[PDB]
Amino acid sequence: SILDIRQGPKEPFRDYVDRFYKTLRAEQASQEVKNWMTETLLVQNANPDSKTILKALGPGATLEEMMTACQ
Amino acid sequence: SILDIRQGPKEPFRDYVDRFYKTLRAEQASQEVKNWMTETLLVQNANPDSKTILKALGPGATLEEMMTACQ
Repeated sequence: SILDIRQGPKEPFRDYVDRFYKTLRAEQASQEVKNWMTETLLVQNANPDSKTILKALGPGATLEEMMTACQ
Repeated sequence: SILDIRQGPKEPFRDYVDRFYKTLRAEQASQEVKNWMTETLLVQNANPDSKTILKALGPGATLEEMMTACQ
């Protein structure tokens, strides 16, 4: 379900996120996965604007820096 | 290191894979991650030929079916 969770185009970054995790609460993902997923895919599965941005923000970003960056 | 592990273009699928995991042996990823990563990214981080194929093969694929498909 998650790899197919790719970011809707007129979608605020927040919502893309709110989906993303509610998804993962479906697949009972460990906290250990929940992090790993963040640093990797949440990025690649986003819309070219916010992906370029999140590529640049770099890994190591807390989710706040990530959302902050994507307003 | 891994999100940046994207599939070299004249690269046999096997090698893209051999990198992928040797990477992950770097970041000591749980077996739990090692799987999750497979179903998600190893796909998206591949070259349009083998990505189309792996998108179609579907999740649930054992790595053999995946390599098999990508010869």
